[PDB]
Amino acid sequence: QRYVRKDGKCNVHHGNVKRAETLVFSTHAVISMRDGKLCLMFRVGDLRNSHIVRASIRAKLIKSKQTSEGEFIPLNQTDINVGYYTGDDRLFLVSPLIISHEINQQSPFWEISKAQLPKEELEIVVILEGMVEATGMTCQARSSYITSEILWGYRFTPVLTLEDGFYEVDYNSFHETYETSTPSLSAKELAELANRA
Amino acid sequence: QRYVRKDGKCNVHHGNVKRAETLVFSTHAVISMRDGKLCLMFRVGDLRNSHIVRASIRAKLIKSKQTSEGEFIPLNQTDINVGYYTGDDRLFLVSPLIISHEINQQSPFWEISKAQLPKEELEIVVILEGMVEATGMTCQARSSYITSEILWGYRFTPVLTLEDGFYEVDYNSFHETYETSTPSLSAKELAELANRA
Amino acid sequence: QRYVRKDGKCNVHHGNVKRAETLVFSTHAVISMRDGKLCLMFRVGDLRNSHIVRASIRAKLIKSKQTSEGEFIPLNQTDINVGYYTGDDRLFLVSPLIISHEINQQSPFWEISKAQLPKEELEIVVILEGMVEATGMTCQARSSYITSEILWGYRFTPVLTLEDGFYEVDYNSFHETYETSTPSLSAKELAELANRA
Amino acid sequence: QRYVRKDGKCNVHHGNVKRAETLVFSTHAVISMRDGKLCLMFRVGDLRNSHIVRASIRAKLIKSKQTSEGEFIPLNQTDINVGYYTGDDRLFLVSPLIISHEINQQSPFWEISKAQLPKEELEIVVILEGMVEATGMTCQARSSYITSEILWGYRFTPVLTLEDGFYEVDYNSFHETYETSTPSLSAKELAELANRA
Ligand SMILES: [Mg+2]
Repeated sequence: QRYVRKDGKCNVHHGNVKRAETLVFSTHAVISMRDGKLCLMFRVGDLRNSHIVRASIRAKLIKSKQTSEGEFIPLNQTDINVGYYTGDDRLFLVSPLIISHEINQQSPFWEISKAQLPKEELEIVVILEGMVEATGMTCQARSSYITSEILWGYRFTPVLTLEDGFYEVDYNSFHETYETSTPSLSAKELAELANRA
Repeated sequence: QRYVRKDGKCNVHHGNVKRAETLVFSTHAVISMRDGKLCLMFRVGDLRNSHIVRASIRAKLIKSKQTSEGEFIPLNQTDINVGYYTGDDRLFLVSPLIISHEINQQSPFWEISKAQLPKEELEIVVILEGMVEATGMTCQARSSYITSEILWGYRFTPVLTLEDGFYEVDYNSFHETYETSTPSLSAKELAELANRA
Repeated sequence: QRYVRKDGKCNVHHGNVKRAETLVFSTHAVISMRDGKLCLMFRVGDLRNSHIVRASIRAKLIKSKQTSEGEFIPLNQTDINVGYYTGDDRLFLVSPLIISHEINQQSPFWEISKAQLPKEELEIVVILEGMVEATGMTCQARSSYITSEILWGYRFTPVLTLEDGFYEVDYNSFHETYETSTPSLSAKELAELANRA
Repeated sequence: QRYVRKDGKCNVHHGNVKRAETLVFSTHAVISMRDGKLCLMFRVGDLRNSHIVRASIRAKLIKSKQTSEGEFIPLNQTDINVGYYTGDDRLFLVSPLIISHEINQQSPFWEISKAQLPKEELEIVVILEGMVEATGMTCQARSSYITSEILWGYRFTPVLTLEDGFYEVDYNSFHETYETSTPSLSAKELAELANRA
């Protein structure tokens, strides 16, 4: 049962679809484990009634900082890895996608535990760029996740199923998350413990 | 006998050319050895009566997976390497090109043998992006290869020859493949065996 | 107090705003320490009355050189790293940003000390590229810093504060710098000394 | 004496300027030493009466090959490194630039000596892409160097001088080359010999 037909069209139905511009980014982001790595995740959706093409996702952490020399930098900006090194930030965006940032040694979240998170003053800006297919007109969409909108120990509720030849997207579940057993340690300490043996 | 003239034009004739939109991607993909590496290959063609410019190729594996923590991800998407790291995904596309994905340790096909392949539930989406030369208008074309459309132990029939000052493309051979002696081991086991001595 | 609203708009006020085209690049660049690394920095601003989108920054060192084989290359051009490897050269440009080039072993400034700098015959060209949001029309802006416009031992005066729900930009401070305690050694010798113990 | 003014304009005069479209690529390419590395070089020029913006250069080697398994690939295409890894392929193109490909272990020219070169059946396609500044209209220009158009032991004659506040480009020298003392060994053997001691 193919997703993409030989003629370039998709066997996808967008069901239970709400203002279009509220189905671009999930209201919340989540942190939980995937294949042994702690990941920060958010969901992104296509434009309704118009497919987005040449799509790419980027993310910036905005967070005040002070250098060791004492320079205060208000709302310092730094790039959050969501696939730039591998080309995974170039999206094939038909049905909604969970974008995943692996919290590793290069992530600004490396040292942040479940207990520490709500004490942080931070904001993740997410930026989706691309082009309207039918128009060749460029577009950008943006949103953000402040500290309280990042849910530790949660995954996204899946939205995609296969029904009678159509891959069905239930947009009623676009924004929904559920709790799952998750460590409360920071990624750094989780790794250190795995490395012991 | 040059392919590209000093004036920027090409000495190429597009022969035996069929609906234009059926000569963008080969109907099938193939797996066989090239210079000691197992490769997954598909063929791509230019637009007829209009040269494509700023051309680039990308490929995504669509395949359901479950994380070790038990999260089911329907039709999980991951990028397949077709030249991003070297710039080889930026095409000079006049006569048809065989795009090659080397099956190495980072390839999602690394552990898949000839016997295992038909048991896999997967789909490779291929995406060609660029711009119509005469119009400066952007374009995208897409297709896909499901499991049964990937032929293990085959190469593409060449289409290009030199005839009286013209490089001749025989589009009668665009889609044709032929069988060739190929190992049935997975790339992983082929490598392990080469590494022994 | 969020910078970016869920609706994609920003809580930023551009205050005390002067010809728009004089608030694109700081008149001067500076060199000083950040978290133990010597950095060359310059400030960039958005377009007034029109937000710039898909923004990116690049920088070129223009400087005559002679190869060891004796070839003189007038105004040889080489790229200066301002984020290409990490994606940090892709800007989210609303309030003004300090662009930072870390002076490391790959920087053309690696061996240049405070005393040597004014003896150098060089020019840093800075190039901001992007697209006007409301128009989808592309744009480029350029400027440069000759030797005397690079200030060793200085930082930029911050411009951003939080006032009554708005992040306030004081463009009166866009161009201003202040002196700060800074080593006069070249980055190379600073590193060598840190490496001793 | 600055090249780029604070207002973004350049202090460059394009002198002794011929059909515009013949001053895009040098008729020939050259091979000679630069700072101990053997380099393949060609010259590129801006469009006359219209500055090119967002400019980038790429290069492809076209050369038939046979795999060790016996597959013949007519006019196989592979990317030639002219700055992709560092961003040096993104040009600031006002006065003509010498594009340099370092012949290292990853270059398809690594094993080719002065005596071997004329025996090779090959063609380097060069592709300049960008946008007309005044129009925001995209453009591409292409040319190529066959075997006999690659001159071993030559450099380009410089074109740029400083005269009364203007950097002067002498387009009479755009295409001219001169002979210089150069090793005749392949880059590979040159390196091996340097490595001995
Ligand atoms: Mg890149």
